[PDB]
Amino acid sequence: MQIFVKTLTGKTITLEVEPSDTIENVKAKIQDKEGIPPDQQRLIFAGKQLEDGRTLSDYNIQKESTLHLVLRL
Amino acid sequence: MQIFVKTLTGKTITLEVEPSDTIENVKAKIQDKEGIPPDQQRLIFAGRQLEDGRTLSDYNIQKESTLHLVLRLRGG
Amino acid sequence: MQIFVKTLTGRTITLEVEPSDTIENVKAKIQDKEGIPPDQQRLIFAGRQLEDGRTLSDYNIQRESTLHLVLRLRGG
Repeated sequence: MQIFVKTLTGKTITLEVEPSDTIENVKAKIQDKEGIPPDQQRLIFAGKQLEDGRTLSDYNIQKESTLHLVLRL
Repeated sequence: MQIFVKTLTGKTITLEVEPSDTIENVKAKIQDKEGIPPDQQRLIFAGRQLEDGRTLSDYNIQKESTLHLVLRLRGG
Repeated sequence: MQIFVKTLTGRTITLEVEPSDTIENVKAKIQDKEGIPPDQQRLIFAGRQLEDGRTLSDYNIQRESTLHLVLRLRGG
């Protein structure tokens, strides 16, 4: 499924992640496309933070759903 | 070293700790003075959140420094 | 007044500025000593970004305040 991730700076990026894929894998993909280490990423969907050991299905993320990516120290 | 913490109510509380004090350690002092639970205390310094396990030295906090105390709003 | 500028690792530099000093001017001081382009300088404080055309008085910054200097990369 094609997803759209947006950062606080407004930068948008299109990624291809499977519906049954874990957040851990998503972070790795972001590190590939953007170059931002997974341990520096923080995904927030609908105001709810996304944990690593969970699937996109656990957050009911539909197609074309805006995912927010902020900083994580 | 005296620091100034701005509460959510807009109250500037003055605390006395050491540079080697842990972030979460000072939180207890906020509860002893104001009564805000450390678990509800979200401290952010210059746009960057302070890790409870870190110290004031880690963020170069000195006397007269002001701390932004925000609400601990998590993913709901 | 002297202000503290924190990087990321821990290195904190101190620069003296005026109360009505513009952010773009402060960036120029950092570009001189540290040698970092102001266009790539992302100054964050209180959880918000400081605009170049704004003054220190605009954000209500006091003396002896530590700000965080982040890198402003322009990719996608």
